[PDB]
Amino acid sequence: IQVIARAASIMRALGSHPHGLSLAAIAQLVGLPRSTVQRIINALEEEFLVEALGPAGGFRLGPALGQLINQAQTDILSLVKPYLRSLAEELDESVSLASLAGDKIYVLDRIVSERELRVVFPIGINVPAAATAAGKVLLAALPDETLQAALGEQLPVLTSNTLGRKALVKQLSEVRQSGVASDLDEHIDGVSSFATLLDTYLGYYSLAIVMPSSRASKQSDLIKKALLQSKLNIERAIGR
Amino acid sequence: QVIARAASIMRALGSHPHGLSLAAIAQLVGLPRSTVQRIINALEEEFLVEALGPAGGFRLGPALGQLINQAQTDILSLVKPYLRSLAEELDESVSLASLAGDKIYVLDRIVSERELRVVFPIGINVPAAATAAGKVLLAALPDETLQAALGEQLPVLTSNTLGRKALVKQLSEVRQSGVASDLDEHIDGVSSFATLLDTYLGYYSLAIVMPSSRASKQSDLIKKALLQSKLNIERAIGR
Amino acid sequence: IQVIARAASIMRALGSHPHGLSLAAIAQLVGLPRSTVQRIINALEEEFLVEALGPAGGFRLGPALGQLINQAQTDILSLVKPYLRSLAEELDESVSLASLAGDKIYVLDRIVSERELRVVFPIGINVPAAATAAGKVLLAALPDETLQAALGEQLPVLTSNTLGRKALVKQLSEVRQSGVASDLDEHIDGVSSFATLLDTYLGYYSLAIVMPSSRASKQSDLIKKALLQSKLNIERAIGR
Amino acid sequence: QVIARAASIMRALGSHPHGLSLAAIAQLVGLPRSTVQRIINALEEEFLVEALGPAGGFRLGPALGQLINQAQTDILSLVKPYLRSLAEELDESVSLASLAGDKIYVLDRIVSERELRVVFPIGINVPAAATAAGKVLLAALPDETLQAALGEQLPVLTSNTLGRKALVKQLSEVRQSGVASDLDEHIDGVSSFATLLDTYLGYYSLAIVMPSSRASKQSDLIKKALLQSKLNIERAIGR
DNA sequence: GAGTATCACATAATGCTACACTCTACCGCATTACGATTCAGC
DNA sequence: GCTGAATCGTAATGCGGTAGAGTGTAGCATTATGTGATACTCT
Ligand SMILES: [Os+3]
Ligand SMILES: [Os+3]
Repeated sequence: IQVIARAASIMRALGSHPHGLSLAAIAQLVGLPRSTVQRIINALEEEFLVEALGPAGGFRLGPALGQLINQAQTDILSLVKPYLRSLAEELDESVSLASLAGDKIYVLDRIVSERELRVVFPIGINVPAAATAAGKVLLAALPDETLQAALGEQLPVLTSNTLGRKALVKQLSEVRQSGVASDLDEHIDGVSSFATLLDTYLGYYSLAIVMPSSRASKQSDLIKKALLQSKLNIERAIGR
Repeated sequence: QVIARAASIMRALGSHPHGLSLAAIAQLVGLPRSTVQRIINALEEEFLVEALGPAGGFRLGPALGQLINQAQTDILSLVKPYLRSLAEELDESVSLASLAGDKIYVLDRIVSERELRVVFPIGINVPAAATAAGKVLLAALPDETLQAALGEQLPVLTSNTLGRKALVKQLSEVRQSGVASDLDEHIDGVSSFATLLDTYLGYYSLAIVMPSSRASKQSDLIKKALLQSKLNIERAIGR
Repeated sequence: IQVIARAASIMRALGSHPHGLSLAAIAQLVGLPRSTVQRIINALEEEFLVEALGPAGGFRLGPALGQLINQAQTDILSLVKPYLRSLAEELDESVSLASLAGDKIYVLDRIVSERELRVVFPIGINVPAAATAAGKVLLAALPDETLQAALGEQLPVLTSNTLGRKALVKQLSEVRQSGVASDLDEHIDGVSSFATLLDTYLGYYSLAIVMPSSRASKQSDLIKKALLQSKLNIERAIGR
Repeated sequence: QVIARAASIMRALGSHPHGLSLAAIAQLVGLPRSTVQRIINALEEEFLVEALGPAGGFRLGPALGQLINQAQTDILSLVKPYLRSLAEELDESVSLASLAGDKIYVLDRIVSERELRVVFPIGINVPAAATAAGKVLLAALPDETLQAALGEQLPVLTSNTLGRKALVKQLSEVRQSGVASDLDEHIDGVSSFATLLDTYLGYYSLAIVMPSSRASKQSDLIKKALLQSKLNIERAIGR
């Protein structure tokens, strides 16, 4: 139950240097004496959780891993839902997770709060990226290269607060300094949303709080710090 | 040496993807509930397993998946783009799969955004003797090894599944044409086509999996698409 | 624990004759002697679960009921989800509940099966009624009057199997004889769906199985009988 | 006389909409767990309560709601259409509410299909001293009873909520104009407007509840709509 | 530098056995609610 | 007639103790379990 923390640390090491590692290098990446690494590695190899890289110095990750993946340990739906319910429970504001498809984010899933003053929206609906905060965050994450493939010629305006390409980018340069994006009625009148980026081993996703700008004025600091905490949790559990 | 235990536990969980309880797990492996308990926690500490809600539940953890994008952050880190383009073109569900025993180890997939889609999880294991990717992966194998990989009555996952001789037959055809087909042999209603990827990194199979309603309609343009993709790829990693 | 079944039966009686009932009439609607009804009614009145209709003969339902409704015993979402999970668990085919809005049904909620060959669709999306089975069922439920307000002039075709107004109605006259509607690719190629009507105290809703026509050919009888059973269950628990 | 128990249980559940356990319930009422148990089942038999999933849970049952569409299948069975039309016209969330004590008993509602909507469950109880429907319902009340309905420091659910004199003031205005308004007095951000429904079936209030972003924009056209609806209705049930 | 075998020590894994917690079940005892009556006002 | 209300001797019925089939968790001896300096092997 405590030699395991060790073997795990080793797993991680081998995932950090997939090309192959000798037990020396392992002994360095973790403050565990050579011999210990020896024995542990042996056990792991025995259970096929690790492979020998030939007579040459090395031990890569084993097939057992793949042998084990089951009924989708890879579906950010069943993988993130827990944390969504968590956040939405903590704030009582509807939340959402969505991917990025060029210029439109895909509402992968959401949770609606049962407040008297609520904000409801579909799931599976393709919506404009530059328009929402989730979008914005998903957008900063992109390269200057693929950026323009999204911001194409002219942005389809949706209100009187929606932004143009000469102000959008302005914002964007900041969501790489703080990491949290914000849309104030820049999609729907009276509706604000606060998002942040989820850098998973599966990819990049958008996690946002969707709310009535009314309450949005009052609660800000707390909500941002929240989304950020949720970010660090999920990131620790499933990031890369 | 306790590791052995932890792992027997792992496997146990894996074999029942829907989830087990300390009780059930401890009955499946010959261990005491308290021991199981300590081990499960010892693993949940590392996201090697997951608690399954307030009611009784335990399943495998995320770390398990995380350590596979890392496992080979090579072939994935370069084939990913090609899979993207090819996934946008045909707009179907693309699958990069390697071979492990009589079943194919799916390294990566991209699901079509279409209404009627077809999914098969990352890693998901399906007998290579019934999926295109599988046939392809078998083709590129020593006439000596490929017989050993079939030392038992082949899987018969469906009705149109193949026999022994029947299989040995196509096994060459696919070597020649370079591609392989699957019509209602893995799952009644599904068809999948695949082409090899002779690379320096090994023998991988690039396949496309789709329903049958859209299969008969256009089988060729698919095969060609796949072949061009294969070419472009092997102009960067071939050997 | 068994005088309660009785008091309940009485509640029901009073809900069947909201204008007011004397204990005689109650004694008839349920095979329980006059005196018993006397006492029980008394207790109920005492807890405000029933009202006296004045010196004149009568006892209506009490305010306590309203005093009790809580956090929405009225939201077919949290009210039907159990039965959805039930059905989808039983068949492994994606299922759905949707309301009727004129000529478009509103996908209120669904459950997706994790089968290799799956059928996925949004939630909140407005889709054509005459096109889907859920629709069809929701449509039979309407009056010849409001019917035309839905079937307006010409139906927006979606494939080569979609029906026209001179064949639709043909079908419709039958979904009032069996109660279960069927759409075979009449919306999306390769996709069939089997629906039935849910006549709740909240209204009419559509409960359907959405599946790949492939499997749909094989499994039919069993699925229909299933949907029908689910129908009777939900109906017993929440119908009117 | 066991009924008393069952009902104390009911109330208990009601007071905690999120759900209780036999344990918790039995602690809230002075009853033994086993007794609670038997009673809970005795009610679940009648959908008067609901099991709340495999983990520990019990909440109120559907029958409770069912017995309200029946409770008064009159005013609902005739006002429903009007509420439909009026709900489609303004495209907002309409509310038919009656009065019970210092709070309004919502008989029916129809939620706007708009993105930013406002819901308040059927029956939901909110102090009439802060919602339009409430003000309206108070207006049509004996100058003798309406004082008794306010025998304590009025609810102060928000910031812009009203005082005693302050309230007694509007209480007449609404009698006159026939309508009543609510600006951030029930819930910061919400506004609601209401008109009475002097009927032979009693005094009901027809209201419309919406955010403030859309309130200031168009307050009048609303009031007028409501008034015409009221008229049409009371041309079929008025007195 | 790879990876491997050895062995004396006490650390660091074990699995008892008890807990807090769901909802459920049994099952004798006297407390409860039952229902043919009689009474009271319309 | 009907409303609904009040007695009152009977045993039936609703009680509530105390035990069970499940979750996951906590403490804590005892002794097996794994540990790591130092010395061995073969590019
Ligand atoms: Os498996
Ligand atoms: Os309440």
